[PDB]
Amino acid sequence: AFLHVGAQLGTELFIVRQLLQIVKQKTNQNSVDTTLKFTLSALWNLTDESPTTCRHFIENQGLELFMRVLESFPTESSIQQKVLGLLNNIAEVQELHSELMWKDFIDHISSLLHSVEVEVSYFAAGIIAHLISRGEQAWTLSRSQRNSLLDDLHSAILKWPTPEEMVAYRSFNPFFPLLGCFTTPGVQLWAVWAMQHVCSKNPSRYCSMLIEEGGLQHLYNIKDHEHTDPHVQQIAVAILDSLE
Amino acid sequence: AFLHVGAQLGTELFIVRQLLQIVKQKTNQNSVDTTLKFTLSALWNLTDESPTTCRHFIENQGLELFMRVLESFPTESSIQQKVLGLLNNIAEVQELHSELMWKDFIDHISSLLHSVEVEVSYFAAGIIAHLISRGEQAWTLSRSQRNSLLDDLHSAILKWPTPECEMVAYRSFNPFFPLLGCFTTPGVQLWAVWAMQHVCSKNPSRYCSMLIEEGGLQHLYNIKDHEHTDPHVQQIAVAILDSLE
Repeated sequence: AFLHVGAQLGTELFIVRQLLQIVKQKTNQNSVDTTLKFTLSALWNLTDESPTTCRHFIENQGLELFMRVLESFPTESSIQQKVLGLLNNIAEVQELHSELMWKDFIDHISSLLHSVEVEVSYFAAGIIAHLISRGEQAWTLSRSQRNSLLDDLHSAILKWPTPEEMVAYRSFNPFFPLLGCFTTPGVQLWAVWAMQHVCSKNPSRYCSMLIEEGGLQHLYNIKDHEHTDPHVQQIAVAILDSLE
Repeated sequence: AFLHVGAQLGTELFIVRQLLQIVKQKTNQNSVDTTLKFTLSALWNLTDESPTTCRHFIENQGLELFMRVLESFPTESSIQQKVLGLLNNIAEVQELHSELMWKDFIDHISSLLHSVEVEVSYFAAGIIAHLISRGEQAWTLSRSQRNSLLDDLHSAILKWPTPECEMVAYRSFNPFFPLLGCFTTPGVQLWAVWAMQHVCSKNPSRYCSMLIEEGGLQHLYNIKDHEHTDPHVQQIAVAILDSLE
């Protein structure tokens, strides 16, 4: 039995709010312990593929909280990894785009994009890639930082070493729009790089998911677009032969 | 995205643990408040249709804490309802039957069967019915208490008024089906039929098609024609029936 019809959504939003309260406590106590880490995990997991949870996170000031956990633990890469990963889930949500065009937010993650901890930088790139993908007038912040950041995104991915599981997906669908941003080649480079990674270390799961969800057509579409960035085109042909 | 493949149940259980911590901090503060009531609803729904969460609850000192919650809030009817509804979910899981063979627990439940609030005693009766439905042999506690509790379960169901709103939700009637066959234990069949009639009449659009799809018509018809059956269980059975037939 349960409380009433529909009570499940109410208690998921309640759980989100209590987890955020724990995060706030821990940050206040400067206490990097196992339950803070598990709270960041649980939050990150609940935002997975749930626009509703991501909306709630925002509405309970979670973005300001996570800016503060980033400022209070600048040496804890596992922590920033969970923080930015959840924020990557949020940047995946189109109606939430305006919420992230905060100056201190974008500044902090443009800082973290240049970490050499790929575990950390991958999700900062995710955030920036999704954001820039929304187009020009959608960008309500400094036009010059948009133009800077897309180049830096491209450059920082190129420096990535091949990691030793950074991330897991149930679907590639949030990637496919990125794959078509020829105007902005770092967005694609992040997408194809992410795909190459997850396909390369758990192919049984991920190559299948990719094919079933119609990825081949998109990759291959980059292929015959004769005027694409050569870094992107190279990664995409690697991914294609992986299947083909 | 998420952390690694198949990493969701570690977080579910971490959540049950943290909700229990909230319960014990609110209890020590003697602080009936909206956070505590939300926390008890969250625990209730999480145990819904999942013997793993029930097990993790009992594993993390869940039911001693719920005992103390009952004891610290003797008049709070909504608290008691949420406590007892979780405990009813736990009473449905057969592997976990042994861990509810506890005098203090059974005493708490038998008392709350006589609440003047049917929202409370309904779940007390659910716990009692699932518990005594499992045969005399699985009752590691007293048999005198068992007999007296069947007599009281039956008598109390008949004192119940029609509730105002729907008191509870169910995704499935399957837990009830085994109780309807317990012809030897009329109170258990009585609770099961009363609960079906209640949800069916409060919310027929939801529960009538559900009850017909999961094969309830047959358990009900079996009650209808079985030669020796309790009158009241039979009355409620054919009422449920002719509200379709």
